Amino acid sequence: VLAQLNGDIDKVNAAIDGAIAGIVAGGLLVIGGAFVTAIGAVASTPVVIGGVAMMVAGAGGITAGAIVLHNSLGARQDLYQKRSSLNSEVLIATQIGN
Amino acid sequence: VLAQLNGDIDKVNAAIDGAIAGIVAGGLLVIGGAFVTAIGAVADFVTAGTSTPVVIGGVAMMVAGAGGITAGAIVLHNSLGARQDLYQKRSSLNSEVLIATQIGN
Amino acid sequence: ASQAMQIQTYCNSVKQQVPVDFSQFPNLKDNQTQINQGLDLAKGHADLYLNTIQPQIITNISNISNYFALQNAIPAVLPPGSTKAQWLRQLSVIKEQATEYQRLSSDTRLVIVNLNNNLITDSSNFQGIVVNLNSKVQGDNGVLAQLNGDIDKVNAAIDGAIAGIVAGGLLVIGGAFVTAIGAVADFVTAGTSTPVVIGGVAMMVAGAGGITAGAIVLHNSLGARQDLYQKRSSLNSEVLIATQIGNGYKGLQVQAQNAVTAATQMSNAWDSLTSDLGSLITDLDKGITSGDDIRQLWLTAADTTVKTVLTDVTTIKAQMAGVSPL
Amino acid sequence: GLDLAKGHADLYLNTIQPQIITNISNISNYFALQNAIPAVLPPGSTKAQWLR
Amino acid sequence: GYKGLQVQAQNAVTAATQMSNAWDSLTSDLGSLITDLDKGITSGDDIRQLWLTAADTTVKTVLTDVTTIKAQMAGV
Amino acid sequence: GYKGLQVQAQNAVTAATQMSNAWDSLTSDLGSLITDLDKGITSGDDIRQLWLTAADTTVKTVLTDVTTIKAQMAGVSPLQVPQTDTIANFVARLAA
Repeated sequence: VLAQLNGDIDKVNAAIDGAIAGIVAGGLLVIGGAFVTAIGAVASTPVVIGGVAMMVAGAGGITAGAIVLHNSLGARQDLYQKRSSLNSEVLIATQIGN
Repeated sequence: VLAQLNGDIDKVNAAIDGAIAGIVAGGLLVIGGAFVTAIGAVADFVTAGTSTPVVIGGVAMMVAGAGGITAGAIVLHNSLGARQDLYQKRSSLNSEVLIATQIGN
Repeated sequence: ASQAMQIQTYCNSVKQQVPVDFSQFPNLKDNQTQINQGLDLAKGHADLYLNTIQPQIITNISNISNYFALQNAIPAVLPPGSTKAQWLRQLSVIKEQATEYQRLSSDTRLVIVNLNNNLITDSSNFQGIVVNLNSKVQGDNGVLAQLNGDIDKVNAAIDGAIAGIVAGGLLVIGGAFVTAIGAVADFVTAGTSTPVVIGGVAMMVAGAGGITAGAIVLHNSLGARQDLYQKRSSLNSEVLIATQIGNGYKGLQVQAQNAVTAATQMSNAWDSLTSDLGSLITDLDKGITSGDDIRQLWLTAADTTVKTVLTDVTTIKAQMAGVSPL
Repeated sequence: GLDLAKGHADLYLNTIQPQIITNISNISNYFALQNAIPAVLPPGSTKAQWLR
Repeated sequence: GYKGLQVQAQNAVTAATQMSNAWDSLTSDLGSLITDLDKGITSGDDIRQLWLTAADTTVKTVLTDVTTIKAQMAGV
Repeated sequence: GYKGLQVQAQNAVTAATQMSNAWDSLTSDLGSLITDLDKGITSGDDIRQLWLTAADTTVKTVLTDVTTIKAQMAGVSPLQVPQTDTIANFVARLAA
């Protein structure tokens, strides 16, 4: 079971990674849209419209990423703890066994 | 207590991993954005003022990216310290719990 | 190696240790206080064994040993010379010698109580010093392992930036050239080679673009990585030095455990002497206050018991023999 | 809890162990007395003083 | 190296102190013996045995320990 | 090689320090014989005998000191063969 869990934990680290990328992608789109907006506020408004579309999307990915992250961290911590429990069980049975 | 500490380590490490991600993606957008900006600025004195949409999107990238590099630094200075606090606190706790069990044994 | 050489060995080892300075390692502020406090205490305990306790035990056994080396027998039948009034005085003397020698033994054992407790506290202090250091070390390896992955991920950014700079120069050298063909063809026949000049400069501007940007990004990516592996080689130092110090204190705790066993074994030897003298005192008492065959029975036993005292005395003397080497 | 444990350990080491070593001393003395009888009671000795 | 050598020096003070004191205990005991003798608490004949028992036991340890120490220091 | 040489030098130093100690004992004990012989000479009868008797004991101690030094200083050291490196091992130590 331990060796299988180790792959499982590896596998799930992709979700945590993916959600971090998401958030930063989000954050980037906001820095960008924020800049494109102040731009349009000079000149005329067609671009300001993109700007907010960009910041809205940005925040979407941050809000979605954040939820995807909470979940994926939780499902991982459940695996860690199951693992550490076995690890401790192998350790005890081995010591007692010897 | 153990799950709370484990959860904060998860958060502090996710915060740092994303800080890095910013620095990485950031630099890409900077470089990316400079290629795009050059292409637009030249296709701007070719097409009289047609392609200002792309010069803008180019500069916007570099700005994003740069903010992504500048942010990922703030966060990597204000996290490295807090991560060593949390691990030391966690190892402390494991040790002390074991000592409690040993006393019982 | 005798029981006293065991304890000496610990004493000479502990006395030579040096207070640790962890001032370059804020994570270890507390491990420093605990160590230097533990050590100062152990140093006092070690001095007192060498200055006081060992001398007292040895002195005490010397007195006891001198007396019973002479009085190595109990006259259990009235001896050819004496009368009965002065037989019963001879015996009453010895009874009182051994009553006095009994309390001294008991008071030697109570000193050994203090010594056992002193070694045990030291052994304990060192157990805890080792445990806390291991905590800290285990903490740090958690971090080191995260710092590692963290460094690998930044090496991406640096590789990217280098890739960007090299693609930059290539775009410039190649762009320059295409611009030169385009530009020289328009000069000979204006108009004909317009998308070439245009593409040439696109590439040229883009290139110096990537070069300038790439180098910025590289300067930051190197800075960021350098902070990371200097934080990393501080932990490696912190681990190494917590480990050396720690393995020193594992050693000191084993030297002190050994001494505990030795001092316990002294406790045991003195307990027997005390108890064997008890029997002597009993045998002489009943001996004195009894009649005929009865008197003799007790006094024979007392004699048998004196040989046992002598046994016990050689035991302690073996225990306190010697001057441990370096 | 620990302090009360070390209290129990201390009672063993400083009250019971010495009582056990004392018991052994008492074995030594008891056999000193047992082996002393033939010494005090030569061959032509009576049941009465064997009993005494 | 510097710290360890101040610690080594400190040890040398503590042991010098204990040795100075040992000489003191000797000179004082020898003085009491002199007083006592001078006021008839004991006789040279008393002293004579106490000094004879000493040499065969307690002094033979000091004298033993001397050639043991000279040995250690000489590597023999 | 220079590691092995510094070890040999550190043993040499220990042996030379231990020489120093034994010569210091001979020195100090002879100071004691001198002290006894003097006080004995300039003294008379029972006190003479006292000093002189110690002097005797000391002279016994002095021979100890001498037999100890003589022990440090006897012997001719045998040849030491350091097994050194061959070609097949050196060519092999490059390949790794």
